[PDB]
Amino acid sequence: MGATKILMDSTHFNEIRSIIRSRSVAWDALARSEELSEIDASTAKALESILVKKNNGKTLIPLIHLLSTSDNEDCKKSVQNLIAELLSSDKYGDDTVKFFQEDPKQLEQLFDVSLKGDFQTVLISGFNVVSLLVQNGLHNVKLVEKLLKNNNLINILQNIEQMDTCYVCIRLLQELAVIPEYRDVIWLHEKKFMPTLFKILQRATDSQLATRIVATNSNHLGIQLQYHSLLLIWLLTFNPVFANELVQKYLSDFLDLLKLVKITIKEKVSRLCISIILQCCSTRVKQHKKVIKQLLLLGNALPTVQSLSERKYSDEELRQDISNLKEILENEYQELTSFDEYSSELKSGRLEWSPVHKSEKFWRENAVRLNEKNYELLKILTKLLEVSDDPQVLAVAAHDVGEYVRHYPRGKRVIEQLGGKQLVMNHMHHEDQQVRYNALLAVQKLMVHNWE
Repeated sequence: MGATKILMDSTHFNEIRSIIRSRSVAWDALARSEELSEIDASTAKALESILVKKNNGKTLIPLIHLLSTSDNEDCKKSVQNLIAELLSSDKYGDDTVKFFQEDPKQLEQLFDVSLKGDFQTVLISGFNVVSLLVQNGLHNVKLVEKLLKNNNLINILQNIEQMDTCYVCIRLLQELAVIPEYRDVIWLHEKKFMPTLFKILQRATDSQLATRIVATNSNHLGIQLQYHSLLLIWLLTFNPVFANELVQKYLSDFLDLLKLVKITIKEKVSRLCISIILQCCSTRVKQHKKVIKQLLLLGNALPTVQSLSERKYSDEELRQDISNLKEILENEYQELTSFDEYSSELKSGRLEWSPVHKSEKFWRENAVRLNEKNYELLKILTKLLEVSDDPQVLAVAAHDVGEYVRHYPRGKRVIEQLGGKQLVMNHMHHEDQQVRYNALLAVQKLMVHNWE
């Protein structure tokens, strides 16, 4: 119905909250320096009393007075805790936000130091800021426009050796960027802190169950951090422009993103780990059919990506899309027009292993059409073969010679236009293992074919 209650999870984000709630300083004298009021003096000190359960609102007027009075450092976050807890009281409700949201000015005087100053300052500050910003009876957009640019807040999102700060910075963001209004705009402002995520995940390169320094690690924080990070990163992207850009921005950084589940996974990772690449290939945006090529070329996990599929998982919500992934991922590579692409790259003069060609059963299916073509540009590939420096080109020369294994001997005589056996022999003396493995196959082809 009204304002919700969020983030009852953490300890770091929850430790100072208890640090302040559990105790309370007597404000009876705190109106002596006039930090508090003198006429409306029965409420500021009345905190722990009004916290109790007994028999909207009944004090909406005076509070603004001391709100305005609040123009100094320390008590800011104790009162922030007070506001947070009291607004987390259903009996006293939160409908007074519909009165605040006329033109909230309580925020501004709390802002130009919030997101800045000491750590715990911003930590305590952010909660009500966001939890009311989410309320939309009035433009919160300019409010977040102020809240975005800062100096220390960037540090609060930069502390990566210590993970306490960015944690909340981004959990509250997750609860924040749900609505497109703020989603898009804030994305228009943070296009440099992705490295945040990058470390938040790249750490797993070396890991062990009973190691590292964490107490009560991931009951609610340890990898709840990763949960946040990933869920936000994908969540926000649903504007087609977003992923459309980011993909070209950081292809490689999200290339190994596939590795996210290559070895290790836990409960909640499943649905998400690749559910973004889902969006990275969806049929609703530009380059939705253009880049994943290289993803596959450098990945090759595709067989093991399938191998991820069969091992049944408890949840229905993930079998459909995981299947969708492979099916679409097969209906283009097997459809990767072979001689079209082959002759294209050949006439290009620049080449990579291009392992499509070696995967050749469907390519030999019409190799007779290559005999038609008679591959005289392969006579040119001979010229390419005398002198070589690219390992890919050099080795694929042998591979290209060798595919005759599934091809009729009617190619044997056109080969007989070739046949100086010392050529591929001297090449055999080129023993570089990386090529030598299939150089064995090459030099071997002639004689077993004689068997063939």
